[PDB]
Amino acid sequence: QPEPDMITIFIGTWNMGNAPPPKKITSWFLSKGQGKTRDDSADYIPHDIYVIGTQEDPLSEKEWLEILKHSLQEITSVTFKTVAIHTLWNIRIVVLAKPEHENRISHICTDNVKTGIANTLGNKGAVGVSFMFNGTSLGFVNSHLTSGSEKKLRRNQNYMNILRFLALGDKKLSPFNITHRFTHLFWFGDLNYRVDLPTWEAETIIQKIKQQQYADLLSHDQLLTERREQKVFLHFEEEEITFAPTYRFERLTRDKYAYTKQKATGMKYNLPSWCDRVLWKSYPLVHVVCQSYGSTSDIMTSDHSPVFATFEAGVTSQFVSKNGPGTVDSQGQIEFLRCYATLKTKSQTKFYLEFHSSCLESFVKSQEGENEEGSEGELVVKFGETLPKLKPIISDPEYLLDQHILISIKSSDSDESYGEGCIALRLEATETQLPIYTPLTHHGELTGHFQGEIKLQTSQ
Ligand SMILES: Oc1ccc(CN2CCc3ccccc3C2)cc1
Ligand SMILES: Oc1ccc(CN2CCc3ccccc3C2)cc1
Ligand SMILES: Oc1ccc(CN2CCc3ccccc3C2)cc1
Repeated sequence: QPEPDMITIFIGTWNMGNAPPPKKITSWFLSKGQGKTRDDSADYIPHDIYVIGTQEDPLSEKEWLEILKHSLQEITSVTFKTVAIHTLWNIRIVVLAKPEHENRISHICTDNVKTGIANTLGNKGAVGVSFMFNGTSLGFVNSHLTSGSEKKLRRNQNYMNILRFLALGDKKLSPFNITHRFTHLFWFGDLNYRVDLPTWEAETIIQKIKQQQYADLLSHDQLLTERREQKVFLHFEEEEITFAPTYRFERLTRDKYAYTKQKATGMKYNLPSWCDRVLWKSYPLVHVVCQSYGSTSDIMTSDHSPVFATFEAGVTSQFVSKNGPGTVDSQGQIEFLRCYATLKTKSQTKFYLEFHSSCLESFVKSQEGENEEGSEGELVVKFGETLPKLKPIISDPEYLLDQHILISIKSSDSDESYGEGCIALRLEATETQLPIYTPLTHHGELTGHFQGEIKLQTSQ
């Protein structure tokens, strides 16, 4: 059996509204309903990996796993294997995979983050799973963020707490948060961002939904506007939304949105909103294509409709050579020329770089850069030609061109990262000086840039 170079991944997010599901939920896993839906001709073709995120989930783990497995069994005639299940309060993540992948999956990690403080600690937060699939690292986050139209800034703070504190992936990547640890990271959930229009416009909104005219509503979606203004989810992608708002429905139908203020809502309006979302972030120049993004129309036990998204995702093979793993391949090298960082810092410490990659035996520390004052105030940290020559473990171009180098710029005084980024080795040419670039972030916010030239030598 050849190792795959692509897999398909199903992502589901459903806020179940504390109610048991209906007897049939197969439409969710088939990507059928409204939006970008899956072709009927693919119904019997299993995805490689199913990742199910629930919020307000009233079921036990056993009860939900039996429903999920029996659903997929009916659709595909495949008995899926449980990779991981993790629950925080009523927030849950399940990862299922084809049985043929059991030996391809390793380094399974789970974690959760509880958001907020006192009053605001005890039901919101996130759960996550990571693992390796052959040579590819995969991360998955299911978050239930703070509710309420007037709490977008709290949701943004919940996001930053989750990506700072969720401990997934390779712990050796100590300067890096989850936004840099994975070849592919999927972040989904009841993110709770709302369509920010006046309360008086509720019936106008409903009209627009009935006309399938989502444009004037999406222009006020808080997640899209906060992303455009770089307030949250920096460097994540979302597929275009072409389905109706998934919240807040009257239960047992999808014919009615329940938006008006009630004691049960804390006297808050719930204008129709796209609360339930799937976003992703993949390393540069790795294949990732969204092939469905939509909501079901026939699952009506909750005041939310389930959301689905599916992806093609590039994967690589667990490379063995005569040499690496367990030695270098003197044939291979990575050289850096004319490199500098630009930092948005008022500090004047010296800085050095660390280079982290699973193509290295271990991470490499550079010498200190030369600080220069940027013409518009910034700090320019010059490395020129001084950066180390990296010695990959395998020099075969079929391996090396698929790799990535994580970069952290650290203070010499404190050894704290001021910025993290990633460079693809998927170059247009080898043995050729070529421009490289990454933005640098810390705690998920932009802190600067790294740029220069690279020179990659492979065995070919
Ligand atoms: O080649 C690229 C360059 C920039 C982006 C990031 N995008 C750009 C547009 C946009 C609009 C609204 C909210 C977020 C974003 C983020 C993606 C690909
Ligand atoms: O107020 C200023 C006046 C001159 C410079 C010029 N330097 C020179 C070298 C260099 C190397 C790498 C990146 C940038 C630069 C810019 C910068 C700021
Ligand atoms: O450590 C170095 C890194 C890059 C360069 C080459 N470039 C970088 C950009 C720039 C901008 C403005 C004036 C000059 C330059 C010189 C030189 C030294």
